[PDB]
Amino acid sequence: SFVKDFKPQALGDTNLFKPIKIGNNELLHRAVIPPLTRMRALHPGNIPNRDWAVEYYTQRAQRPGTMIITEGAFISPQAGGYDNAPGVWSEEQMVEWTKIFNAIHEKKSFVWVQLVVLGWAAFPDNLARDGLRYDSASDNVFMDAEQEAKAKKANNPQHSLTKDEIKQYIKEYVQAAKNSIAAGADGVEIHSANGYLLNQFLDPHSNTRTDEYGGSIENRARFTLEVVDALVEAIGHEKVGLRLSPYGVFNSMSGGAETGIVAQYAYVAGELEKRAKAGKRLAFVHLVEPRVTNPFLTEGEGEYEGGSNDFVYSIWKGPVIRAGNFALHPEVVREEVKDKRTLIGYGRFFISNPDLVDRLEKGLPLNKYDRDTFYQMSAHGYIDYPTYEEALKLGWDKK
Amino acid sequence: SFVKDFKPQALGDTNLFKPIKIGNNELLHRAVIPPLTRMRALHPGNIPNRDWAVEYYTQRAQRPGTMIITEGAFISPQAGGYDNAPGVWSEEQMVEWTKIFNAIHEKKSFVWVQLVVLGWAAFPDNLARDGLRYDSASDNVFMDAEQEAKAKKANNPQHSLTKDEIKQYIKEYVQAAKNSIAAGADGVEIHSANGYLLNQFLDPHSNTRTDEYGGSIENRARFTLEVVDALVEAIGHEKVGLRLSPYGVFNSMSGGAETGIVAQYAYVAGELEKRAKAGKRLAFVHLVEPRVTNPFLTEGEGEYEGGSNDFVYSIWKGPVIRAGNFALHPEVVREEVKDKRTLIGYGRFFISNPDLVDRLEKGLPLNKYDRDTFYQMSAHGYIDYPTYEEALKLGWDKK
Ligand SMILES: Cc1cc2nc3c(=O)[nH]c(=O)nc-3n(C[C@H](O)[C@H](O)[C@H](O)COP(=O)(O)O)c2cc1C
Ligand SMILES: Cc1cc2nc3c(=O)[nH]c(=O)nc-3n(C[C@H](O)[C@H](O)[C@H](O)COP(=O)(O)O)c2cc1C
Ligand SMILES: C=C(C)c1ccc(C)c(O)c1
Ligand SMILES: C=C(C)c1ccc(C)c(O)c1
Ligand SMILES: [Cl-]
Ligand SMILES: [Cl-]
Ligand SMILES: [Cl-]
Ligand SMILES: [Cl-]
Ligand SMILES: [Mg+2]
Ligand SMILES: [Mg+2]
Ligand SMILES: [Mg+2]
Ligand SMILES: [Mg+2]
Ligand SMILES: [Mg+2]
Ligand SMILES: [Mg+2]
Ligand code: NA
Ligand code: NA
Ligand code: NA
Ligand code: NA
Ligand code: NA
Ligand code: NA
Ligand code: NA
Ligand code: NA
Ligand code: NA
Ligand code: NA
Repeated sequence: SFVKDFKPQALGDTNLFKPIKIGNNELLHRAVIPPLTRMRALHPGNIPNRDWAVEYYTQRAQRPGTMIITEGAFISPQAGGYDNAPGVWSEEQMVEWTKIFNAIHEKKSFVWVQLVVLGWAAFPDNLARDGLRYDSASDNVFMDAEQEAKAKKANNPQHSLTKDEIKQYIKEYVQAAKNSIAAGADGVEIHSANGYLLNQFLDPHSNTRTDEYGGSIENRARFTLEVVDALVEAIGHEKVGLRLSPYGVFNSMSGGAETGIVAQYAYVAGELEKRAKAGKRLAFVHLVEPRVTNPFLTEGEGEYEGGSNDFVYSIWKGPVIRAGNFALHPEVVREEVKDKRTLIGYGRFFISNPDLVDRLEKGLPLNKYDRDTFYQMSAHGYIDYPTYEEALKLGWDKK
Repeated sequence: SFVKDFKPQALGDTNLFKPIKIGNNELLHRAVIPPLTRMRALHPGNIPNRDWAVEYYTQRAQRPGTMIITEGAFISPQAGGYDNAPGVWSEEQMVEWTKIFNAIHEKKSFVWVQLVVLGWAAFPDNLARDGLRYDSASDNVFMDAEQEAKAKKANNPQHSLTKDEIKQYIKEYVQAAKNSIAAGADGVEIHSANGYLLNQFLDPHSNTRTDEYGGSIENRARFTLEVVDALVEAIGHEKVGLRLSPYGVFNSMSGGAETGIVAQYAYVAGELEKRAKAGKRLAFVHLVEPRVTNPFLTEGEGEYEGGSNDFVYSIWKGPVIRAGNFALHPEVVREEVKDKRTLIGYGRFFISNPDLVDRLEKGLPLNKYDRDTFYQMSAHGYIDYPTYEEALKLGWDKK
């Protein structure tokens, strides 16, 4: 069915429908597919789904000139810990990714691989089964009691990374980025958001280190910036973006309760701008808005009203993608896209609307999403959401 | 004469005319007199002007419930270096300040002493004459070539403060604050803006130190925060405010060209909010806007459009005074005061309009200021600017 109480607005008369260049890619509109984990990859080997993933991405690439950021992809076995999320370290994985990228490109759209390291969000028992550590910034603060207990039960207590192990992750980011580009991707996004490993280093709650990787703003940002620099060197700044969620609380990050949080993220933005002014400007910065501090809460819940991401625009002067509860709020989008370097990521409603871009242009009703199939091993709730035309044929205008 | 091309707007229907409590003081409106050095103090001894200062402040206190921040006042001889700016270290000074404070209070208005240490902005030859150092954060970067040369010619080269000398300034801030309160002031403002000593520590251009007072965001903020903490302890948080100018370039500060500048100031704001949440909230934060990066340039010049002070509001949750080119822009004030904890400082047009508050309420023409008498040893351009009534009697409506 369509979302019942929603009053759509046509956004075709706004900058959402003006072309913009992101990295090497000439986008034809500014509605971006943010990274969306869907848990259809198959075990063993974290293989992108051989039956359905091509169709899923093909459907969502249908509007020419769309920027798609993939579901998060693990850079190595040690970076993972969810059996049904994909990786980008192995030949078999890349066989499937190549098909996905080719399909997106045949639709005249673009694809950026999000590179993920889970840290304390991983399942410690999966990691123990596979002979892998359970990693984070620190060893004395935990995501939650259940994770701590699971790690102990698995004889795999949370481990604070050594400098050597940080370097090994950096090597894996580099190789994952190379693999992604060689397989045909347009670029990569470094996931430094939503409470995963890099965010665990950024945040003073999760990072109690006293070496060069913690204990100050510069130190907490060090790992993120080393990854940025390593990827810029390996594949070029025009092929690299960075995702941040300053106000996020998902995965036990601090959000606005931490009075130093804006400074921490302002420092990162400033360091990116310094690199840009020195000739190496990242393709984009992607921000999760305080509109959505936890993306598993229904739209309108978990909204933080005590902060804005606007500060980033005073500092970073390149493209900015903003995501969080924008599908149901075209009136907010209309205002934000008056800024000529702002793009809008639409997550949950791109899950349910393969033709979302047309719907945004034309002010059409939106398909309701089914949260129960966000993570499910099924084509249902993955590739069977209808286009607007298909929904009319199903009678959804009368449901 | 009145400003010729100005189209006034009555602001009586805005929050500019709603009462607000700042520290211990119940303000009746939100038009603040920011600190304005006028150079009428007499030498020797940096004595507030015995003939005219009471009248100057009495005139500008005329609207009941006005918050006045004094001209900058030196905390000690070593903190000074301009012969005609006042101090707050000596009995003779305080005799004159007591008369000023009493006069302001008789008009049912309030007075906060701005506490100043000049650093590299001081005149090194005046300091040498008096047996005093020429101080800054560093010894290898200078305000400008003329200052560097004057210091060398005076056998008083710029000196990088020792930790002991920083502590001595802190002792002087404490005693100056005590003196101010004992003489009847309502509070003090710590000047950490406009390129004076504390700002010289905040800014990475002027602060090349490698000890605990430089080399990182936390370290550059250390001296400012030590002064805050010392004054809060001495006289109470309700009697202390802090002035900052994130985007200022006056006195050779970096402004927005420094990509880390927002982070530096976000850190300070965050540390103030942390103290507030722990029970010691400063009375206010006073910000100079990027509207005026140098207050000796005509309104509209030196405007930085690449940044906003709005970030501070995501971090610090108390009152905020904003200053910079607001008198000529009631349309901007009307928007900013929609925020219910925002006050507006009016500098140059309070020099020329003793009854500015009435003029703002009622949308009256403004007296043009005379920059040539901003710093002059004269009653002219100090105490002889007319009220609106007086200006009408002079025929200024027909000039
Ligand atoms: C099912 C689901 C999976 C997600 N997976 C990822 C991910 O792999 N990487 C990521 O950075 N964010 C991920 N997110 C967060 C989204 O990219 C997005 O920031 C969030 O859903 C807010 O946007 P929305 O309100 O448009 O959905 C996910 C969100 C959902 C609901
Ligand atoms: C003559 C003059 C003297 C000033 N003296 C001081 C001072 O003692 N302390 C201070 O913090 N700012 C001082 N300022 C800066 C003002 O407080 C204010 O921030 C600036 O003039 C911008 O506001 P305006 O456009 O309303 O004048 C001075 C400015 C002027 C023009
Ligand atoms: C890579 C995965 C599993 C993922 C899931 C959800 C979110 C919000 C995310 O950032 C990442
Ligand atoms: C204390 C003095 C001399 C002063 C003068 C001008 C400005 C802008 C300031 O901040 C301070
Ligand atoms: Cl619904
Ligand atoms: Cl799993
Ligand atoms: Cl004029
Ligand atoms: Cl002088
Ligand atoms: Mg251990
Ligand atoms: Mg906005
Ligand atoms: Mg169902
Ligand atoms: Mg020397
Ligand atoms: Mg504003
Ligand atoms: Mg003259
Ligand atoms: Na419409
Ligand atoms: Na099938
Ligand atoms: Na802005
Ligand atoms: Na789950
Ligand atoms: Na269905
Ligand atoms: Na009017
Ligand atoms: Na006289
Ligand atoms: Na705000
Ligand atoms: Na002068
Ligand atoms: Na005159």
